Amino acid sequence: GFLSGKRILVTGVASKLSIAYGIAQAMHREGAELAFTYQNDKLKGRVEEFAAQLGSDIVLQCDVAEDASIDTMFAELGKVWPKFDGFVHSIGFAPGDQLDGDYVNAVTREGFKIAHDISSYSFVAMAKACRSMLNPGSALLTLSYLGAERAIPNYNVMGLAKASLEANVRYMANAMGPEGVRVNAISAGPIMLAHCEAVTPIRRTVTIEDVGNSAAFLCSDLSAGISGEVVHVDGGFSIAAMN
Amino acid sequence: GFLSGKRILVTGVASKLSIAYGIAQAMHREGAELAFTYQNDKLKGRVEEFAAQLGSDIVLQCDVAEDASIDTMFAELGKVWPKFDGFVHSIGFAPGDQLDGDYVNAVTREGFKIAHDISSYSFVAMAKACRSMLNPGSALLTLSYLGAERAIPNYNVMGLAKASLEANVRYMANAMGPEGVRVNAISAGPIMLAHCEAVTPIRRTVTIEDVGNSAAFLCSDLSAGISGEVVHVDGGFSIAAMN
Amino acid sequence: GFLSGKRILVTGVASKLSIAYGIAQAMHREGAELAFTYQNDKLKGRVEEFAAQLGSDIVLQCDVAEDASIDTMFAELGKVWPKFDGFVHSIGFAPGDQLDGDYVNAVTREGFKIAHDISSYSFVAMAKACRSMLNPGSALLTLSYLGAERAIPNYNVMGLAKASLEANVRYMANAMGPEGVRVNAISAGPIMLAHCEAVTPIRRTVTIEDVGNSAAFLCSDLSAGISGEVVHVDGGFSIAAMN
Amino acid sequence: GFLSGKRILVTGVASKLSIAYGIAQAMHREGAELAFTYQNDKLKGRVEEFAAQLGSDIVLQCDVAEDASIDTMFAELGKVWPKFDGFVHSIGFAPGDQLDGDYVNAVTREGFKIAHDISSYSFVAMAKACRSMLNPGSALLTLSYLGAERAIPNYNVMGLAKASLEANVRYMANAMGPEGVRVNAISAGPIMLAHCEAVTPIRRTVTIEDVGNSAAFLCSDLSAGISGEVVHVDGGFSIAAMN
Ligand SMILES: NC(=O)c1ccc[n+]([C@@H]2O[C@H](COP(=O)([O-])OP(=O)(O)OC[C@H]3O[C@@H](n4cnc5c(N)ncnc54)[C@H](O)[C@@H]3O)[C@@H](O)[C@H]2O)c1
Ligand SMILES: NC(=O)c1ccc[n+]([C@@H]2O[C@H](COP(=O)([O-])OP(=O)(O)OC[C@H]3O[C@@H](n4cnc5c(N)ncnc54)[C@H](O)[C@@H]3O)[C@@H](O)[C@H]2O)c1
Ligand SMILES: NC(=O)c1ccc[n+]([C@@H]2O[C@H](COP(=O)([O-])OP(=O)(O)OC[C@H]3O[C@@H](n4cnc5c(N)ncnc54)[C@H](O)[C@@H]3O)[C@@H](O)[C@H]2O)c1
Ligand SMILES: NC(=O)c1ccc[n+]([C@@H]2O[C@H](COP(=O)([O-])OP(=O)(O)OC[C@H]3O[C@@H](n4cnc5c(N)ncnc54)[C@H](O)[C@@H]3O)[C@@H](O)[C@H]2O)c1
Ligand SMILES: CC(=O)N(C)Cc1cc(C(=O)N(C)Cc2cc3ccccc3n2C)ccc1N
Ligand SMILES: CC(=O)N(C)Cc1cc(C(=O)N(C)Cc2cc3ccccc3n2C)ccc1N
Ligand SMILES: CC(=O)N(C)Cc1cc(C(=O)N(C)Cc2cc3ccccc3n2C)ccc1N
Ligand SMILES: CC(=O)N(C)Cc1cc(C(=O)N(C)Cc2cc3ccccc3n2C)ccc1N
Repeated sequence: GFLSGKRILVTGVASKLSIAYGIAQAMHREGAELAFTYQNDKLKGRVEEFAAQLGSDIVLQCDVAEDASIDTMFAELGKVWPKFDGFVHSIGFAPGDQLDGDYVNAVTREGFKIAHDISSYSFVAMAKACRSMLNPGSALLTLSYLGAERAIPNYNVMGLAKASLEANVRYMANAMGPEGVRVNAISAGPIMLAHCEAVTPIRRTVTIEDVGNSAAFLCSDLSAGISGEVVHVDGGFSIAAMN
Repeated sequence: GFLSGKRILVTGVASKLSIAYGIAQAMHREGAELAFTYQNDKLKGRVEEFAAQLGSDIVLQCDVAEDASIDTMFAELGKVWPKFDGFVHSIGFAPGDQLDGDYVNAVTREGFKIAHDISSYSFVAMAKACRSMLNPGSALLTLSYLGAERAIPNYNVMGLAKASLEANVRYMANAMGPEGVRVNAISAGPIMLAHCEAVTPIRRTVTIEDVGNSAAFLCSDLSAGISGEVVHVDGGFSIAAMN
Repeated sequence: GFLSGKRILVTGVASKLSIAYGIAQAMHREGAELAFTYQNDKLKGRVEEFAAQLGSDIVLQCDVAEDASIDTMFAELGKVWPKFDGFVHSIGFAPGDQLDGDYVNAVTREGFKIAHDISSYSFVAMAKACRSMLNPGSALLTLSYLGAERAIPNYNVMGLAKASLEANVRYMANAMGPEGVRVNAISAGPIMLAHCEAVTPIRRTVTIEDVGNSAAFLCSDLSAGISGEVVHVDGGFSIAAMN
Repeated sequence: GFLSGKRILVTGVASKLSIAYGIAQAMHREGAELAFTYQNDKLKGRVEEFAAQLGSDIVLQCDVAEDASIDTMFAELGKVWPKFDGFVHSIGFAPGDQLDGDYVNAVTREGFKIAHDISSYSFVAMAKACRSMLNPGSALLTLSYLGAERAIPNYNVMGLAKASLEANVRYMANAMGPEGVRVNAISAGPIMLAHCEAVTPIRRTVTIEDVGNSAAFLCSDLSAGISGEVVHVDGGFSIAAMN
């Protein structure tokens, strides 16, 4: 497969419907060796089942709000993977009240803080901690959403976190690039669904399978000439207007 | 002038070199009535002197790091300007260690938090705090930089905060528009300089005059059709390549 | 006014509904001295009447499809304005059959040629023809539309010509900048309308007044730091999504 | 391979160094069945040798300036490929005088015409002619360059043609999307080379091999969720500033 011999860490697998599940699925098909992290114990047994299926034994706990937690997970990972080739950032979050209604009235200092810390910072937080472990030719991937670029109703402060994150992807790529590391993002279509379906050129919303293959590609040597790019896997929805 | 009839609040004056000082002058020259803010004891005496030269005596303190400092300042403002036409938000901050060297090695969870808190959240926190006081036809303005769109060396976490900020401009613009408020941004060229003067289409870096003139317009009714935009006042530096 | 001292050439007036008519008025209100152009016999009498109301009597013919029509018009201009401060290029054209239906089935090799020739090449062809006559501090302005950046139904080949046009603005801006000329563009909202009024942040389509006010500024020294930019005067319609 | 069973037409193979050569190379490796076109007789024997190597027998003549020529080639192609799955547009052109020196002085009406017709129009010209032959799941690919988005010295009018072409890619995708056709572009880094090498994050220019794999991916079902996107395969050069 095109990921044959790559050891990739996969974050964010919460369920079978998770974009991370669709992404691991594809990296696996393409011969990548996977490892997974889980936020808390609620999800341990589940993530362990998913990993077993995708052939890995590496299921490490990791809460991205704690620097120390991230450090710890990279120590355990290190016991089996002294060197690896990148990870998949598929973490995002904001307190619920934040995401409904008028942005200006919904947003709060604490809400803004959490949204940027979990959704934007965690990406560089992890990069920072596994930087010396990464093999040349490694690639880091994160997921963004059109809300970073356009004002979308209800997405509110999650839109700023994603803008921050897309900038993160350009600064990380410029910093890590020289040492053989590429970093990009995939702005996925919504996985309202009806409207998108009708107004999207391909006339259908993407699936974690569509996003999965783009993720696999981007993390593989096939995309070697690509770094710092936010690739839209939304079926073209953002390029059309007034359809 | 084209701002006569406008009561506008100007933040961020720290010196005669400050951008808001150039904005203040221009808004004053065009007929505006201004209110000023100073961050602390250190800057108070300096802001009061300029407000006097500009005919204003509305000089209030405001630490955007405190929601209470914000509410209280707008409460003192209501006592003199029950309603006004918008404010210029020319505040930005990142801890010393942040803007130096390899982005990834420099950035820290807290340097990140502070940079976003002060440079980005402070914008919406202020509109949040004064929404009711705004008149239809009101325009809010912020200041950003190219590092939001591109990875500029050493700008590091500030670039990410400028991205969150430009995203904030869109979401705020979209939410407030219905009540008669427009929200824009000026991505000003750096007021490196020699490289910019050599490669900028107009062949010179921009001045606080250039920036002030544009801010004055973005806050006047002359720009009634412009909302949610990030206007580049950098002499065309960003639209050139390998000059 | 902010344009007093400016001698500016205005093209594209065909009626009181025309965009250049709104631009002309505003540039006149601000102190500008204007020269006008009409495309043909049909429009002559109409342009001459407005020029009279605006205090001008410099009404010259110009078919941008002919390099000779251009040279000759600028030759008659030199006889009254040996030098001037820029011109507004508000010309655009695509053969009937083009802007109707499936883009791919509509577009023809010649509809393409004409659309690009008149809507895009005519911009640089005019600056080419009057370069020597320009004063430092001179600003050139064109009009574009969102269909350049996004695929709008029925806009078809015109979208492609607007893209070539916006690209023309950058290249012209970069080449001419050193001599004191700035070159910008206004991407105006459509002067469909009901959909736009409902989804536009300011909740109303923009007027030729809104557009004129912005053009007047983009052609004044107040915008000295803005060159090679495409300013969106569409009430923020383009920065919103799924409103 | 991921192109197993795809029949793709490849335009623009002029030499071993041609981006089209690097692209066919990769589609071949991935199991695609190729067919090639050649501009004129000068290149027939050569293109026939390249094709033989990549396992095809289909070497059709095609001059994109002639509608009739394009039609003819699709008739011959049709004899062997009644249905196929897309083509690779790797054609670009402008008269030489156009590409050196000051844009404004270099550009001409005829030069502009040719550059847009050959570089931009030909893409839709071909699409138009094979539209009923294309199989659902087909994909069309073209090559663009950063000159479309930034003002690059000497690229002059080629920059406008590419802007036109990038818009073409969005209008074609929106029109053909509903019938199961995706259309995208790859903005390739320069294949000055020294400067790019030093300022590009990956610290090296891309190769036709890097561009080749991205082309293969984009034309394969792996990229199914992608249409109307211009993907930058430039090693991140355009995302960084002032390195
Ligand atoms: N659903 C979509 O349409 C869509 C589209 C584009 C982008 N995105 C982004 O893709 C990413 C994946 O989203 P998803 O749709 O799979 O949703 P999800 O809820 O399945 O995954 C988000 C992940 O974030 C994790 N998480 C939250 N806080 C964490 C923390 N403190 N530490 C570690 N993990 C934490 C959760 O465990 C979860 O695994 C998200 O960031 C999302 O915004 C989603
Ligand atoms: N001058 C430039 O080159 C340039 C270029 C592009 C963008 N900018 C932006 O312009 C804005 C001002 O820059 P400048 O050069 O005029 O700055 P300056 O250093 O003269 O002023 C910065 C202001 O920010 C304020 N500030 C910081 N923390 C604050 C807080 N806690 N509470 C209230 N105020 C706070 C200070 O009081 C200060 O007056 C910033 O957002 C900056 O990022 C400046
Ligand atoms: N009104 C809108 O909704 C709108 C919105 C966005 C962009 N635009 C752009 O604004 C510009 C004018 O549009 P409008 O609605 O004011 O137009 P209008 O129809 O009132 O005027 C168009 C002008 O183009 C001129 N023209 C065409 N071919 C020409 C040629 N051969 N020589 C000289 N002149 C030529 C005509 O003389 C005419 O005056 C165009 O570029 C258009 O694409 C208009
Ligand atoms: N060289 C680069 O760095 C680079 C980077 C990005 C994009 N591009 C674009 O990639 C495409 C491929 O370029 P290349 O570098 O392989 O150069 P090339 O000269 O090898 O290929 C361009 C092709 O255009 C063809 N052509 C010209 N006129 C034609 C016509 N009338 N009909 C049919 N074919 C015609 C030539 O036969 C040639 O095969 C070009 O459009 C180029 O602008 C090049
Ligand atoms: C609690 C939590 O972990 N959060 C919030 C993270 C999170 C964010 C998204 C998202 O980024 N999306 C584009 C979907 C989405 C969420 C949403 C909320 C309001 C409006 C639109 C919305 N869209 C499209 C998707 C899944 C997800 N788990
Ligand atoms: C400590 C602090 O209060 N900060 C950071 C706020 C602040 C930021 C800027 C800025 O946003 N600019 C583009 C200049 C600038 C800063 C900078 C840092 C590193 C590299 C380039 C840089 N440029 C152009 C300018 C003035 C200023 N007071
Ligand atoms: C024949 C001709 O002289 N043409 C085309 C020039 C021309 C173009 C526009 C335009 O560029 N606009 C965005 C409106 C517009 C035209 C259009 C066509 C189809 C769909 C939407 C459309 N919109 C918004 C407006 C006026 C006008 N005179
Ligand atoms: C005659 C002909 O067939 N033409 C012009 C098409 C053509 C264009 C390009 C190109 O689009 N490039 C980015 C390279 C390139 C050409 C060029 C010219 C001037 C400046 C930079 C330049 N770059 C980067 C490359 C190859 C090529 N054959």
